[PDB]
Amino acid sequence: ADDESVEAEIAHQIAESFSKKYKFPSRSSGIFLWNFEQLKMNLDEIVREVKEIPGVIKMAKDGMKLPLRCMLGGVASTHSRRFQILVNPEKLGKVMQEDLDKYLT
Repeated sequence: ADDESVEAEIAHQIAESFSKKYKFPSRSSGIFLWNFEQLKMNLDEIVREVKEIPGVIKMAKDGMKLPLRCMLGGVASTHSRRFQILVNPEKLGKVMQEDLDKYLT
């Protein structure tokens, strides 16, 4: 029950912000906007992917608000060549790590 309990909590939070534009560091400079919707991946695939991200399962377990921008950044940088070309991968690694450190303290 708990595993479906955790997945439902993840899926709920992503569904709720599915179109919310988050900021990511541009390959040029500055930022660009991106949302889960632009992945063109179904919600179940996304939820499965973000479980692989450190801390996401634990935070979901505690009913915490999840670091959706970081999670979007992880799935997108793996699966979307569009996002891969738009993004500065070095800076994205730092932003994701900064997001996780903040949410996990």
